[PDB]
Amino acid sequence: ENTPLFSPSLISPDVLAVLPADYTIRPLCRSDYKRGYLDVLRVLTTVGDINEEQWNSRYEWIRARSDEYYLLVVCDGEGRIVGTGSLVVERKFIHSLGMVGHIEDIAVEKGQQGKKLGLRIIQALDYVAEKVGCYKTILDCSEANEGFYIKCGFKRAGLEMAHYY
Amino acid sequence: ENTPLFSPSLISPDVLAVLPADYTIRPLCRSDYKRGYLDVLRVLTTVGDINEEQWNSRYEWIRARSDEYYLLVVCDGEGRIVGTGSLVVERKFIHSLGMVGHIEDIAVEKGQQGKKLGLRIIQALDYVAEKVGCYKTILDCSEANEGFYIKCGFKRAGLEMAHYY
Ligand SMILES: CC(=O)N[C@@H]1[C@@H](O)[C@H](O)[C@@H](COP(=O)(O)O)O[C@@H]1O
Ligand SMILES: CC(=O)N[C@@H]1[C@@H](O)[C@H](O)[C@@H](COP(=O)(O)O)O[C@@H]1O
Repeated sequence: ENTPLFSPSLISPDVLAVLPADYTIRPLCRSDYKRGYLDVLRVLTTVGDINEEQWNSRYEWIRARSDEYYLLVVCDGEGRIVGTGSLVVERKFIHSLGMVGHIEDIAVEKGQQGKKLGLRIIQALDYVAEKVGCYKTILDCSEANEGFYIKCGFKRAGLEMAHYY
Repeated sequence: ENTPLFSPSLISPDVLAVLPADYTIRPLCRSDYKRGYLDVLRVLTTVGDINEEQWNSRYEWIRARSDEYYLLVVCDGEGRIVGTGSLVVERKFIHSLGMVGHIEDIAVEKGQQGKKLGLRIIQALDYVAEKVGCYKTILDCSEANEGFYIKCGFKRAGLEMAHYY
């Protein structure tokens, strides 16, 4: 239930050193359903009603793929989840069988925003991607939050195109 | 060796119906190393020297994940690979445990460009993503080829940001 989704060794030591006092950044675990996890994702977009059995099923799917999916959380001093971020590592044939990190689903609870937690999440995900051998990490953002990603050390690389069903 | 990476049933019947005569669109198979596959990817970006043992290893990795990675090719009337495209299906918690299709590594050999093959590749990948239950498909492009993606029925959705290592 409390077993980390991936090795705690993958959490950037430099990030841990600079986090506000008593806050923590760590891999997701299964019991995080019960600690406010989904409620954090709701600041970002539509989540829907998900029951515990559904959470468990999808968590186990991700856990079986913990060499691809790296989901982590920021917890406050009371152990509540207040921030989320994901990295998905894509395998390619190009770049000599390279790998590309994709940052996804970045969210910080409204009352906890503007305190560098989002920056620390991005820094942690970048550390994972580099460490496992990705040649780059990419993500998509809006015009309204491009400046956040700039402050995280990302640079504009192209355009996101979409087809919704 | 010739076993398709994923079910031929996932190849859009409407796309097959409109492809130029004798051309085919079909899943990757292992023996495609020997049919010009990597040489097509070279129009898109850096590929590097990859030997057959390396190809086989990475192919098997992808094949073990054929519910995530959908790589397909266009072959000309002589069975040479002249086009490539990939779809990677990401699992989420948001959108009621939704899935997002990601189009990647789109390439058509120089002498075969401007004949709707790229359009057919995109159409085929969109069909896979919808059929397996994705709520949308996204991709990143440059300003210079945005117009191609527009002609494929994609619309601008945001900005691609990157951090290279
Ligand atoms: C860096 C980051 O947080 N990117 C996310 C992406 O991960 C998520 O899939 C999407 C959901 O938006 P949607 O509900 O309209 O698909 O929003 C943003 O693009
Ligand atoms: C739609 C499409 O074809 N997208 C590709 C992407 O799949 C690939 O990973 C990248 C490689 O570029 P890079 O060599 O600079 O990483 O180019 C384009 O963004």
